[PDB]
Amino acid sequence: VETFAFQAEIAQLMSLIINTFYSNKEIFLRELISNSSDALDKIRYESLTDPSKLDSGKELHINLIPNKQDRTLTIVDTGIGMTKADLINNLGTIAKSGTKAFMEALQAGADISMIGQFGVGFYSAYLVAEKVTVITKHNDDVQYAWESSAGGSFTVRTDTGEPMGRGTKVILHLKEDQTEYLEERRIKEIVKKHSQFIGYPITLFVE
Ligand SMILES: CC1(C)CNc2cc(O)c(C(=O)N3Cc4ccccc4C3)cc21
Repeated sequence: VETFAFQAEIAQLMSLIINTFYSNKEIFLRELISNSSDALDKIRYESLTDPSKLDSGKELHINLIPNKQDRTLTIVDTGIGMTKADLINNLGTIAKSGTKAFMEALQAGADISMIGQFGVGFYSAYLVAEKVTVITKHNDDVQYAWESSAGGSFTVRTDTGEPMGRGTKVILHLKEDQTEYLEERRIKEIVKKHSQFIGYPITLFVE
């Protein structure tokens, strides 16, 4: 288990997201789906000239899995996935150019929905989740598990769970008062409202 500190302003942004009430929390789902769509675009374009890229699975899709028993909302895609370096670099350690400006915008009264435009939309997951687990599988690399309950740090380890083929799975352990995101019609309506033009199938697993 390797522990990493978040870059100074990303940690500050996570603290702001967790400790300030924002009304429009539902946008976390749009942000997560948009990352899945970009990872799906990446593998799709690479596969055009190299069919071996899809040896790990040909279907390009997004699955949404609410689980009321464990209080988790899981977002699974079959995108390009992340290597160990992609995970540590892109999920917290390296500075994002828009972090400082986004924190100043929020302080000046900007809506939380603006997050994606500043390139830090992943962190909107902390609007609804007390803990976030990201399992990822990239071609020619092993399966990794990234995890953080915020507080300034995250962990990376080799994943020993169920193999995923290729892609990324985001497991959101929802805050006690954020259980509306486990309801089938509430998930369906946030998808129609914010992610209707995403070019990939988005399937909801009704429990
Ligand atoms: C964790 C989070 C940022 C939120 N949710 C996801 C979902 C993901 O599939 C991925 C992912 O695997 N990648 C790799 C890649 C390559 C090019 C462009 C974008 C991305 C994001 C990442 C994320």
